[PDB]
Amino acid sequence: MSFNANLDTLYRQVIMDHYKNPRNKGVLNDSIVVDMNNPTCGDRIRLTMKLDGDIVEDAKFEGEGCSISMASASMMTQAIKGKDIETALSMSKIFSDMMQGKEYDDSIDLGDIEALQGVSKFPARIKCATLSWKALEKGVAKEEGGN
Ligand SMILES: [Zn+2]
Repeated sequence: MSFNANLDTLYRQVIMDHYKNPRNKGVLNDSIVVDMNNPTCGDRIRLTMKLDGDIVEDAKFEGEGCSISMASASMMTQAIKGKDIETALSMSKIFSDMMQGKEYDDSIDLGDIEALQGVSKFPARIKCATLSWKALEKGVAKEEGGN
């Protein structure tokens, strides 16, 4: 293949959207503080959220590293910042469920999901993919517990 918008144009939009809103790397000490490093690649994402009730009030992502990691976290935490715990647990319940079923999203909203899965498989990109993946699922947990 010469040109394919499979991942290139996808993360292109992911980082460009992140540039239209130039905010990244922050720390909110309140309720949940979960950071995830990739000491091989240099990525470091400190996910500091504030869930004040049964929702998500805010989230600060101190994400450093490469193009995908700091961007994906910012994108998924933006959706989380505007969600609840039920909706977050559901999003991750289906997020993991996709891997058992085949390929499907209840909302069809696979913008980051298809980007994160793209790098998920390359030996060098898998640890940056699992980085954002495991860090987000670890923040508020997933499904109804995960464990
Ligand atoms: Zn990295």
